Amino acid sequence: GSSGSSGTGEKPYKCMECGKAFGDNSSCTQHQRLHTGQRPSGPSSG
Ligand SMILES: [Zn+2]
Repeated sequence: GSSGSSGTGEKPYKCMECGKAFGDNSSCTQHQRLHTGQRPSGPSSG
């Protein structure tokens, strides 16, 4: 499963923003941090 991540329900265990499984919450909660930032897709070629 690489593409096509959607459905009906909530997954407070694994991050949905990107989709990455963690081992310990400690690291899980932290991950969100990076997400907090703008996290812009990216500029156009050039
Ligand atoms: Zn994420």
